Amino acid sequence: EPQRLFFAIDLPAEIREQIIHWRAKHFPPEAGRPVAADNLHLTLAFLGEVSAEKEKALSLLAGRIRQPGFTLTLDDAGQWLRSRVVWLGMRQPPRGLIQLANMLRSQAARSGCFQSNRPFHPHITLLRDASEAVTIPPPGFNWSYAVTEFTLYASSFARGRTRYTPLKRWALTQ
Ligand SMILES: Nc1ncnc2c1ncn2[C@@H]1O[C@H](CO)[C@@H](OP(=O)(O)O)[C@H]1O
Repeated sequence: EPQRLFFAIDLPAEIREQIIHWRAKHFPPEAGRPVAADNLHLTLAFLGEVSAEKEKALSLLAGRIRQPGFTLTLDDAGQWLRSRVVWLGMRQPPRGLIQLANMLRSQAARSGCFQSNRPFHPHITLLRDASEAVTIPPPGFNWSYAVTEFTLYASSFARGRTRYTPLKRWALTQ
């Protein structure tokens, strides 16, 4: 059956907990719709609706990826008014993050995946449906962790929440 899929990098439990606390402190409920703590992630490549045959092809392509791990330090926060999101990010993302995304984006495009032809802006979405031009505080201190793997996720909606289901993970070769 066709599953809406995407590749993502996840955050350690402690940092996610620090983020939702920082968010609740600086952003009122009317600033946007809050992303659940377990849904905090950094999307590497969106694939759109993809079937089992093509999912299997894309997984194989992901398995041939050979790339060392890298460190993410979240020193940047902002707001995209047109896309209507409040985001967390990195001013100077490591080349590894850029390399990994580009490797995965070019693999989906050569498999026949829906294309946006938009630049890759590594970010972690905190608020959705943000309309008003609120004010963005700097992120918390020392939101920095080592990236050890990336995951292929399935997107679904179950009883009033958005749910991401992990399917497969690939480690980065250190
Ligand atoms: N049709 C589409 N085209 C481009 N990007 C899309 C999309 N549908 C969803 N997205 C985006 O891919 C991520 C899915 O976890 C989300 O990004 P973020 O979670 O905000 O980083 C969607 O906004």
